[PDB]
Amino acid sequence: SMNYFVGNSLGVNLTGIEKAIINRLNLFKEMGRPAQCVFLSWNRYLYRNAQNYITSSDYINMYDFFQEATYLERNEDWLSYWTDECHYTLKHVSHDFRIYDQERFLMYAHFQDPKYRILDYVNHFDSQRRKVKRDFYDVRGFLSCSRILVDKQQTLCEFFYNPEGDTKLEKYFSYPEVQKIIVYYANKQYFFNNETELGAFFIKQLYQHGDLFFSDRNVYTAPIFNLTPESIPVVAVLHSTHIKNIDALDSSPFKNVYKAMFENLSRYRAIIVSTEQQKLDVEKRINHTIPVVNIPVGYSETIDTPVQTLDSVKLISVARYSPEKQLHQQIELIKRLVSYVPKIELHMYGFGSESKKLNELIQKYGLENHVYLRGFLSNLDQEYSDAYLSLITSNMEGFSLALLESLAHGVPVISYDIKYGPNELITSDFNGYLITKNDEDALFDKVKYVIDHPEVQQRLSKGSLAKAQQYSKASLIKQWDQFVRLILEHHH
Amino acid sequence: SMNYFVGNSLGVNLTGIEKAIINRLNLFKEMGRPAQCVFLSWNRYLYRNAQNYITSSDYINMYDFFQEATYLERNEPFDWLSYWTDECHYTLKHVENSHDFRIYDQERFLMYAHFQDPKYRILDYVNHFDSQRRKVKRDFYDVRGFLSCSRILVDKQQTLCEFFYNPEGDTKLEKYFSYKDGKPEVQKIIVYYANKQYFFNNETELGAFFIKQLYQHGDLFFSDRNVYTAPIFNLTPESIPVVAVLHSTHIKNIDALDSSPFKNVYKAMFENLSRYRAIIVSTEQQKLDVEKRINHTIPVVNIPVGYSETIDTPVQTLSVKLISVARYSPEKQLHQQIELIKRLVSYVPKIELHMYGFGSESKKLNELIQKYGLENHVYLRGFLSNLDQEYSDAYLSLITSNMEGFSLALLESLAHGVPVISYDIKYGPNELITSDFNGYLITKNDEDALFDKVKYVIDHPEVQQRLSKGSLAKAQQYSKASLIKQWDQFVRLILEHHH
Repeated sequence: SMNYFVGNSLGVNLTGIEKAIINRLNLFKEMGRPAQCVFLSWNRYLYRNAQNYITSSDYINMYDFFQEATYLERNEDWLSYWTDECHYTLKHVSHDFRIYDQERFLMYAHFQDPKYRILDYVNHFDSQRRKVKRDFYDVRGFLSCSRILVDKQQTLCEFFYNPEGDTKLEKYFSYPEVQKIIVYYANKQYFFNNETELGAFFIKQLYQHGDLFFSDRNVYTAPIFNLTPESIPVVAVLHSTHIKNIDALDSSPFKNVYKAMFENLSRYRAIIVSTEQQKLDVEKRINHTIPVVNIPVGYSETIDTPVQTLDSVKLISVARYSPEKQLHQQIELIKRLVSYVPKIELHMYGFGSESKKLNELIQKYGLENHVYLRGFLSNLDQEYSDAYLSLITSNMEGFSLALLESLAHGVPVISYDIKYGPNELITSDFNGYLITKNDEDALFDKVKYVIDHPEVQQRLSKGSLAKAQQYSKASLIKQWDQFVRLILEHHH
Repeated sequence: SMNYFVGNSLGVNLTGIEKAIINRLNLFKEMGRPAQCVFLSWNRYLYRNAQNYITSSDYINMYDFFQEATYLERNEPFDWLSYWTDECHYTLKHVENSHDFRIYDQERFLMYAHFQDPKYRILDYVNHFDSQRRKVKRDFYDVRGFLSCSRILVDKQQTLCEFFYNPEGDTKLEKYFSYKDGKPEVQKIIVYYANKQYFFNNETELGAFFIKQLYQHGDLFFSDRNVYTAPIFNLTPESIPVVAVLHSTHIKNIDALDSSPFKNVYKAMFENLSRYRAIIVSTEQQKLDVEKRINHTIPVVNIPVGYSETIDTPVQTLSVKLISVARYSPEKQLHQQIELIKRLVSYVPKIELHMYGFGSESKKLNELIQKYGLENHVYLRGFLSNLDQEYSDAYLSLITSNMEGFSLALLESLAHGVPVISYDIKYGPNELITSDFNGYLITKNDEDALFDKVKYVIDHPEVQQRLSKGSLAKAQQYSKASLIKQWDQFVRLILEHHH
């Protein structure tokens, strides 16, 4: 029996949902439940993005599936084919080419690498130089889709191929949205009006009695699941706040990405959220129509670096440089503290729009020896060892993997008491303090208190380690194990 | 070594060129030289049209060739209807007054199917529709059973591109179209051949590629549909020998031998004469004209386009029955034959004129017959495929045309012993008529001389008998065996010179 985690794709830079899905996959393998990520969009680069995270046997993409290119890995010279075997002439432009048959312009080629061992696309031209067809190659090397062009380079139809070149899907467009999909599957032909219907057909082919689906990218996956039979069990996963305005719990509309789910609640066996605090809110809002269960979206890995080698007082913030994170407040906090703590430092690890504003605010206060915008760091392990405490000054949060990591490194945290995440991970006077939202005077008081009393910081450090031990991998595994078993048990 | 007779296709009703190519194939087969008809146009009925006349191994069609369907015959019958209902679970709604079906998946309209036969055994096409009932694709089926071509539509069912498949469904050719003067015109052709891709701008270049794939040293090509085949051969190397075959007068204006432009259909051949090893024409008379016109730059040879079978049927069982075997078209001037009977009936009222053929002029000829009171004397017999019983009591054939070509019909009536009086017009009458031997040649449009000569033969049955015997003897010069000998000698000499 398989557990399927249904998102949409994998970007160059993984998103929160994409990381959550791969993480949940790893957890399931570890505990001995089979699991696979399920992807939907056509993405001829998907194998390239999966590479550093997940193996090809750990995912099924919908187009791969019908193109008979699932579980397929990279193929092992185009320029030697076009010259030595085909006798064409190539005039470089980029990593591009014009392919001529003697004097005749035939094709425009585009590669990725300067080794020109990975073909991207090839445009075809008629006798009047009209672009008639574009051939799109998969990073694994096979020809994946040819697009037929009309009028002012408008998409008329597209043909999708298996690696041997057989046509497996056809799409027909009017102005450009799909009006028709043809699929060659199981030795016959299937017809669909749109990609949502194609999605539901895919889900029905995947399912065998006993499997469980999770709906993770709900703006795409809920409409698909809404067209599949109720005998196919699926759980909805919310990775963010469920309503547009968190202060109108009862009346706020559901977020657009969650509408199709919440408007068909009876289709879902349960809803998963990351925090008890969110579970209680969602339960109330939906009048307990279906179960809601809190399962953390990550766990505390075992520590492999030195911990709490203190000496400079190092404050840290691990947060995207975004408005909601209200990072200027921490710069203000440092402006106040530095007169009491001359060797204080604040390191802020993240990225986003607020970079310029924040850096200029540092220049304005002369705090360039005290506050550092560190940018994004892949590995933060070395940064926590001398970290005295973490700061959260956000107006809104989600379950923080970063917070769990720093708590695992013994770094206590002072945070505003906003939904969702801090209440889950912080018990005041245990592993840190929760501060009234936007109360910057109380923030200053607690931060200064922990700095003034290193024995308080040490004790809050021991609480941090204990808080992290509560969210261990094994505790997380056991929550998922019992959830899946109980969901399936009730379905059948 | 193979001889290839390159025409375009075969219709349900064979044209003169198509007949000439099949006749030539049968002579080469009897002779023992390998021969094959070569066809160019995409025609998914071609196997059906060919079945009455040649075998599958007797021809190579260009599209069949690249579709890996050359020499393929008819598949076992397939009941698409049971496939669509029992296996696919579709709903089939018959269209009344048709062999058609609308095909549904529940409430969703998917497909419109057209069958050739009312037994629904020959699927012809299936149209596909999108969610807005737009017709986006047409699947065209070969009569042999396989899906031959899918046509992609745009806008108001205009042809954008076409994909051609082998019988297993692999794409072997692609064609892209742009419109001109309201019609689709090829702008690009892609061909999957020899594990490669080949690119062309038009059907002439594809044809030229196809000729090059067929040729091996020793082979010989005949260009029979020169409006298409000469532009093809002009794109092939002079190492490939080709003979141009003319099937009609070579110039627009027969009365300006030296200076008339060539007919449009022959223009590409005559403008590249050095490409061709020889020209074949049907009559000695045309040979002399063409030789003179091209200043003997390449050999010109006359070989008749068909042959005569000796007749076992009753012959000349002689009412005075005049006959005309002629399409009802203005060039034949059949109204003059009405005028002849109008004059003649006074002198023998037992006369009859039977006119075998069809065409636009039939109304006008009926009017004249009624006008002259000739309804019991002149008959428009329509088309008759077999004429053999009609020849047995025929006194005399008439030709009043202002232009002609070599006539297999006249050859057949001479084999049945029917003598002939004809205007002396090019081409054909001088080939098949020797004055006072099997008939008479009359100055063109001299109706009075026509009257006098016809009356003379009616008045002298012993002359009719003499001319009838000359007709038998004349026809026997065009025997199967004489034609074979001509073809054998020609091919021998052409190959020797080329090599």
